[PDB]
Amino acid sequence: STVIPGWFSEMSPMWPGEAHSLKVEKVLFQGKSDYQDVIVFQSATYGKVLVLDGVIQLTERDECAYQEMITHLPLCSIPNPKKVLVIGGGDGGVLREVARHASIEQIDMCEIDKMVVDVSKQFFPDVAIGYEDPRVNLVIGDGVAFLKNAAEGSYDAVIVDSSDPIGPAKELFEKPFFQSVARALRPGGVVCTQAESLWLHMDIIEDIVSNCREIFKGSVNYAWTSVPTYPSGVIGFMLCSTEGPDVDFKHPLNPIDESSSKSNGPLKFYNAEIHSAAFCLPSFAKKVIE
Amino acid sequence: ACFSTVIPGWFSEMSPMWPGEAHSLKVEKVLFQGKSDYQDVIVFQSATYGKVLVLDGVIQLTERDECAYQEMITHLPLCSIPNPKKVLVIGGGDGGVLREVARHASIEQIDMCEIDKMVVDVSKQFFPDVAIGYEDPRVNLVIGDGVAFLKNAAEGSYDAVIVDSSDPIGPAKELFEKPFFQSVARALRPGGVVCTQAESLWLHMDIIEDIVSNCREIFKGSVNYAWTSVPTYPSGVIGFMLCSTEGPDVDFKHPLNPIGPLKFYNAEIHSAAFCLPSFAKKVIE
Amino acid sequence: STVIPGWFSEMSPMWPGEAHSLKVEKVLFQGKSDYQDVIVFQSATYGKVLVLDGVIQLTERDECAYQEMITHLPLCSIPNPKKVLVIGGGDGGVLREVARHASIEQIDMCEIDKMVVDVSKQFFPDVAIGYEDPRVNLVIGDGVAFLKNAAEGSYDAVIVDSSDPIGPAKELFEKPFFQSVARALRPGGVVCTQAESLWLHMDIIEDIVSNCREIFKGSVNYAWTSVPTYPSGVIGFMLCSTEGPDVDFKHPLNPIDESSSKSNGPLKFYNAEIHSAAFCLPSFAKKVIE
Amino acid sequence: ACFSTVIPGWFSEMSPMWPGEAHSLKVEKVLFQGKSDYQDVIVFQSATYGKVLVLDGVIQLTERDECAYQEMITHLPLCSIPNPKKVLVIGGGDGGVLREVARHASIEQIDMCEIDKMVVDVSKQFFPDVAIGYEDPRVNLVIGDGVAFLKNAAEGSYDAVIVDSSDPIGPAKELFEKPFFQSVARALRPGGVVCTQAESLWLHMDIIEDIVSNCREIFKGSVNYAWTSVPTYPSGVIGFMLCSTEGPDVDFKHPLNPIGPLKFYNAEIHSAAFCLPSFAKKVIE
Repeated sequence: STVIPGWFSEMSPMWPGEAHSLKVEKVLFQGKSDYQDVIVFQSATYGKVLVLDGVIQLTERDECAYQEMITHLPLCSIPNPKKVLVIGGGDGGVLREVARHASIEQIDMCEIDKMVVDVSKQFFPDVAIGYEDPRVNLVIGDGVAFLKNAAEGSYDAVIVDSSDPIGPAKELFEKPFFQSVARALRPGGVVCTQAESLWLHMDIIEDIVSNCREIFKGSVNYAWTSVPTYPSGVIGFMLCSTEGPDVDFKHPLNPIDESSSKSNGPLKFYNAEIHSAAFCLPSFAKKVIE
Repeated sequence: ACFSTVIPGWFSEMSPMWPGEAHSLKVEKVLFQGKSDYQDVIVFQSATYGKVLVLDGVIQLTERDECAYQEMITHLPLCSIPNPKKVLVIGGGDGGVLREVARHASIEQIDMCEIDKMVVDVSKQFFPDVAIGYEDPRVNLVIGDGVAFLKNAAEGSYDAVIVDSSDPIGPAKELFEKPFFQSVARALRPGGVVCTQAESLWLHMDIIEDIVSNCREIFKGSVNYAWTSVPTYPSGVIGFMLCSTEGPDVDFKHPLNPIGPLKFYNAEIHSAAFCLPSFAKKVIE
Repeated sequence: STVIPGWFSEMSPMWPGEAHSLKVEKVLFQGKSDYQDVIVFQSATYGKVLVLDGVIQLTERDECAYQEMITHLPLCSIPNPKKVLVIGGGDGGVLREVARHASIEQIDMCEIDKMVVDVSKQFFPDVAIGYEDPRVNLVIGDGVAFLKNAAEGSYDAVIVDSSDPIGPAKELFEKPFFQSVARALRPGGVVCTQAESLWLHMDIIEDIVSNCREIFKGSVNYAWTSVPTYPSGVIGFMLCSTEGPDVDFKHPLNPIDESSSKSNGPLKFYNAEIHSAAFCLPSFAKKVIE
Repeated sequence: ACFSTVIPGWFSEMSPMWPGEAHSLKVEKVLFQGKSDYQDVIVFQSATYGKVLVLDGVIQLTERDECAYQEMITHLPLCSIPNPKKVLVIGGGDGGVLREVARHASIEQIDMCEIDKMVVDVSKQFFPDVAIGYEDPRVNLVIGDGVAFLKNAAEGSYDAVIVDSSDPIGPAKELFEKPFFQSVARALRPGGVVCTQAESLWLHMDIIEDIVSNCREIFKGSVNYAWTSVPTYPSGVIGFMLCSTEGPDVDFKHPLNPIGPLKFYNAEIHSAAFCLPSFAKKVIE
């Protein structure tokens, strides 16, 4: 066969037999750091694209879906979060999403790979803005260690913007991590972590539900969302709360209506209907995840 | 063999309808590759998705996710109206819509209007799996111009019309314009409903706006828009327009006539489809 | 971090703290197979690059050096070779280099990755030709085992166009693999293997040399040659013969000249003098490697 | 500055003297930076390559591989002629070449002409295992202009001149032109030898062709060429022009006067450096 040139194709064994492609406009930077083969390129129709170890880490055109999601789903499910921990901010947009919340005192943007943080701040504009927030506390270092040596009940929310459980990052999906997460969460605190796709990782996702269930006394839930530039297009999330005040993940307490940010910036892919709808899972998975 | 693509031995769906991006599947074996008086037809064997159906290069369906679109396009509307009996389907498919429409044991006559006689063969022959949709009694198959049969047909004789059409890549743009949505308004009974495939919020919020607009002028009852996840469709989602004629008030947002078992559709899911995202919810005010 | 964008930088733990880079002109093919990461891009001043698992495999500008040296250092060293075997598709250029030898009756390459044989041959001209020669039999699929199914003493030479000893190819440097080459070769048969750089892997090179000093009982020799696009600027080779007629890798019995392949093009890098010069090692390595 | 970098926090060596490519080293810490009356003197600590000396954004030397260039450039000449007594070195900011020359007992005096005291200093404060070379009894260090030093030199008063320059791009371009060579010629005793840094075969087969042309015009004895492996120089290799004036024969391909021991250069390597690749052997037969 003959392959038409000019295209970038996302391929993984984690999603075999299929691939999402993007016409590359211009190469902006590729390098294998100590942790990952990083890449930043200008696509044809999706703008700038960040790729880590092969997997499209994010896209400008639809970053709002993941960012607003992984962030606001848990942040709007609890009253006035003040101290929030962010692990894996491979861009700073998730961080930007946080700044929308006025009650936020400080965020511990804990990222480990500096090639990324650097390459993100340069090429990505509205993305590099996050790190700039005053309340932000950036720290280049390991994440699992950061959470072990973490004070007890100091955080209001834990957001794991991790990648996939392929190599040493598999910890962030195992029980030793979830227990390390809960330790840092105060009673009633919440954690949100991406949990792969329903069309491709039932088994994996299922283990994650069992794990979170055997660690959180609160209400562990799985909500999914739409994001085109992701594998299959339906990446999910785990929402868990610790023993303490009840947390209704299905009905945000302080949902960002739109004006609840007004002069800050317009919400692109989030509102009160999406937050609840997000949870409605398909039958085939509904029975399993329960 | 494999000629057009951006990956060896793999099929890549690309078109000016979603340029700059493409979705690809590992071709196990190309089963059928022919041409009708309408378009190019291909049925390649998937290594991880099952049987595949491609029309003019656009993946129409695969075995792995034929449940989503199908349990979406037929039940969203068919679960709304109470006790539907007369249903009109316009489109090819692999018999899936039928597999699902026939689930509504309430219906009586199921007129299906597939114009491309070749899409029928391939579905019937190559997809014996859901091709049973045809082999059902309640079903009345018709090979001819969709816009035809409809236009030239009794009035108020239908409870629902499902436009399982293809994307507006040309001649089918007619199924997105006012004259068609009028032929549907007549053909439907009072309080009757329409459910048509309506682009992707991620890719055509503008075309989707022209559709919402057109429909909004023709239907004085209830007009709605719903989107569902379908991995094999560009952007990962596909939209639907839900409209009701003059008469009894319909609430598409909530299933009034609820129901192997279903795989994607379920009360909750049904209401989800009507929770468009912000940037999208804006325009489609 | 005001990095000039538009450059591909070759990186690997195999060479910490250093990197080759090329101002990319345009992307031609960038995806991933079952075995490795792949890239084919139009560089600004080196024509076309080909990368496997993030490691520059070849440049049309300087691919002559490697392909010409890896092929002729062994062949020219032996008279009238008839049946030779090559492992590691790469691109076919090496395959093309073997073709220059008129006495060859059959050539066989074993690229365990059809994507490479496909994408490469497809985007490269004077490279695909290798697969073109009538004497070739492209046996796609693991070659370490290929020799296992090979008849004893059925080859005059074995050329291991492998990659860095990091991927699964790390086995291609182990004693068991070499024992099969020895038994697959006729008595007096020669082997030539990509053997890293003296500037970066002296320790490793000693173990590789040790292993051939055991498996192969003929003459053992470490040759090296300038190769711009490989890390450190140079590359090594192991020339080994099995017990039988003696083989002097240092003084070629019949080096290529030009008229020997008039219609194949003149030789761009190889010549008798550069052949002998290849076996002259710098002092620091000389002492160690003896 | 941190402009010429294709990797944040790293030093990227880019220049029109070899466009389209670039050598980069991970920077552990910057040790010195200044703008002398001549050029930029960058000096940092490379994560795993030792202290690197950088001038006008071009790698001048790295502790890890100084031995190659230094050993070859110095012993190529000094080992082709018998009993060298007086030797001149131009632009040897580092001391490494000096150290190398001083290894030749027969030498009674080593002349040095560096046009920038700053470098000799930066080198003295940061490169011990080389700058040591400045402190030899026979070394006559001079700070001034080399083409002038040669122009003022007494006729036939040198056994060997070492021309350690940069690139024929700026003011140092005059060192690759006939005027300067003739000057170097007048200065050499009869049968004397000069060794000039003559770029990469992979990058300048044209610039290297003009040089071979001038030297072949000015010199009547011998005018050869040698290339050696130096990882940190563009293309991983760099060349040398070896010339000998009218007088005793001089065979550079075979060191007539063969030599802490040297870590690179040896007799075999010495002759090996004259075996050029075919594509190169053509342009400069």
